[PDB]
Amino acid sequence: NLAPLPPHVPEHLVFDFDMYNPSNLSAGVQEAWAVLQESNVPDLVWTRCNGGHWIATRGQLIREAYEDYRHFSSECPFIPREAGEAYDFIPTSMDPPEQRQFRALANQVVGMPVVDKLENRIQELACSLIESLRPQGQCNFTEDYAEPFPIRIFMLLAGLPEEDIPHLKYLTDQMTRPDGSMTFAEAKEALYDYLIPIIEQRRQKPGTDAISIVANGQVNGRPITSDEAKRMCGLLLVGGLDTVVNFLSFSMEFLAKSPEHRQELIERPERIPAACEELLRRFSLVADGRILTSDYEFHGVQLKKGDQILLPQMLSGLDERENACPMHVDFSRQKVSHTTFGHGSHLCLGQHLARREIIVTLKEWLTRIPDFSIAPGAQIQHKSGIVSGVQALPLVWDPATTKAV
Ligand code: HEM
Ligand SMILES: O=C1C[C@H]2CC[C@@H]1C2
Repeated sequence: NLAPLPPHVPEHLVFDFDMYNPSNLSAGVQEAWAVLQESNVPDLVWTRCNGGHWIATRGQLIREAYEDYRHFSSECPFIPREAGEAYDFIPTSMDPPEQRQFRALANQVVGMPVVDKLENRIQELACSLIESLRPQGQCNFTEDYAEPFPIRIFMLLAGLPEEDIPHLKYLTDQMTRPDGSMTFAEAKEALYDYLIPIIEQRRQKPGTDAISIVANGQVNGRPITSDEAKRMCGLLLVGGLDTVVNFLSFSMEFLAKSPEHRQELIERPERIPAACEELLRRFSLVADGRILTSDYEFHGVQLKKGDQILLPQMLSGLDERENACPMHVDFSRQKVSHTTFGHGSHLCLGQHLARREIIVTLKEWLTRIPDFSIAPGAQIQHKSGIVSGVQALPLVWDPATTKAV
C-alpha cells in the first residue's frame, strides 16, 4: 500500500521504507533501519508507505531539522498523518516559545532532583527483582524484568495502582507500535478516559505524586488547565511505560550474546557510564518527526507546506559520518555521538531517570548473574515503530555460577 507520489517529489528521491514493517527485520531493528544509510540512498528520501512522507537519513540533517522549529513543527510529530493529527501531548506537540513553560513543569516531576530522591528505591527494586530471578536459571527478561522494573518505578512516581499496568501498557503499545487493533485516536481516547477522573481527584485532594504536581502546577503565571494536565500526563505515561522497557531488552539481548562485553564491565566497573552511552548509541530506538510549516528548500530538496518528515533519532548514532564502525559495540570509543534522547528544544527530560535505571540494571545484574545466554533455539523478534521493541527474550543460565548479594 504505496500512496501515489505527489507532484513535487522527484522520482530519484523515492525509497519505499515502511517504518512499521521494514524489510530486514529479521536481522534486527537497528540493522533494518540502517539500510537507509547505504551508499545507494540519498540523504533525504520520500517513502510512499504510511501515506507518504520524507525521511532524513543522516545525523547532520536530523540535528538541523530538530534545531529549526520555525520550519519543522512539532505540531504533527507522528506518522501516519491521522496519528500525528490526533497527537496532542504536551510538551511534545508544541513549539517554542510556548513549549518552555510546560517543559519547566514536566521537569519538576521527572528531572534531576527527582532521580536523586528515587535513587534508593530504584536500587532496591532492581536488586529485589534480580535476586528473585537468580535461582531459577531462566526467565522471559521482557516480562520478568524489563517491564516490571521501570514500570513499577513509574507507578510509584505517579501514585498509580500496579493493577492498572496491563491496561495502560496495551494502550501505550498501540500508540508506538500499532497493531491494526485500534487507531491512534481510539487509543488516545481510552488513555484519556483513564486519566481524567484521576486528575479531577488530584486537583481536589492533592498528593505528592507526579500527577498531583502536574494537575496543580502554574504555567505562565496562571494555573494549568484540566485539559493541559491530561495532555501532559498522557505523555508521561508513554515515556514511563514504553521507552526504558524496550531499551533494556535490546541491551540485555546484546549482553547475553557477548561474553567479552560482560567481562569488561565486571572487571572495569569504572567503564559502566561509558558503556551505557555506547549502548544508548547502538541500541537507539525512537523515531518521530516534524511537519513543514511552509514551502522550504532543505539541502536542495523542495519540501512543501504540510509535508511530514521522519527525523529518526535512532539514525544519528548509526551514521558512519558520526561514528566509525557504527554497528560495532566499543565501550572505549573516544567520542560516542548520538541523539537517542533527541535534540533541540524537545530534548528528553527523562534522560536522567533512564540513565539511572540502565546503569543500576547493568551493575546489579552482572553482580549476581555474570554468565547467561539466550535460550537454545529461541528466535528473538524485534518490532519497529515510533518506539521499537523486542517481542520476548528467553534467557537461561546455570544457578551454580550466580552470586547472591
Ligand atoms: C531510553 C529511554 C528514553 C528514550 C530513548 C527517550 C527518547 C526521547 C525522545 C527522542 C524525545 C523527543 C521527541 C521529539 O523531539 O519529538 C523524548 C522526549 C521526552 N521524553 Fe524521553 N525518552 C526516554 C525515557 C523517558 C522517560 C523514562 C521519561 C519520563 C518518565 C521521558 C519523558 C520525556 C518527556 C517529558 C519528553 C518531552 C520533552 C519536551 O518536549 O520538552 N522519557 N524522549
Ligand atoms: O510521544 C513520543 C515522543 C518520544 C517519547 C515518547 C514517544 C516517543
